[PDB]
Amino acid sequence: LPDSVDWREKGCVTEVKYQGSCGASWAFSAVGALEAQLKLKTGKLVSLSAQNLVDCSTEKYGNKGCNGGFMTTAFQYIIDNKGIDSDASYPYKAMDLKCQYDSKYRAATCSKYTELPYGREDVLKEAVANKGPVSVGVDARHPSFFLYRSGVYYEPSCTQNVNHGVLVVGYGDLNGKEYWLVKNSWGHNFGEEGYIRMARNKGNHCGIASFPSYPEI
Repeated sequence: LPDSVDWREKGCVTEVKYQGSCGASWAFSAVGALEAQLKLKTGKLVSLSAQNLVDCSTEKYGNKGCNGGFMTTAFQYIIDNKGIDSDASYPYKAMDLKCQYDSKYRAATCSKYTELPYGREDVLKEAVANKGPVSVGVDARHPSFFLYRSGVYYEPSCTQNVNHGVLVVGYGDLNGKEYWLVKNSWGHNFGEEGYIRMARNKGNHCGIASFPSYPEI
């Protein structure tokens, strides 16, 4: 509906996190989505525990901690577990730890998650506008990605084999170039203060709408 959305303008996006050498982007992506939803429901913006998912959403959800995982099953874990701690209560260590969940510090819950149709950029656009930030994967395995500083990112060698979880917090257009506003988990010195604008409506560029999902409370 709207031509541009930026969920940061609604106070629904916490600060950019730094995953370090641990391959937990799936966890950062999951919590980012849930953070927006928690804001929408309580009015509170609070960073959720990515480590909680790293240590606790393991084998049963096909997730392998610092060796990767799934935002959808991360959500299921939250549902099954009936909660997730705040990042403050269960801090990010960038490494596998025994599950240390503790209900005393639960900061959010999830009732259901919803996955969008493969490659459908119009459907993702609608979800982003109407539901909130959406968890997606991208193919980030190109020097071009690590090195992005500014502008609308387009990589000719990008494929639809996603390998990095990120968070679509909006969309818009930069002088005729439609993009998806992506929150990364590579710290504030990546791209535009930790964000990247990736080509939108360019044939599911880097698999951005290949595997999208968002939770609900």
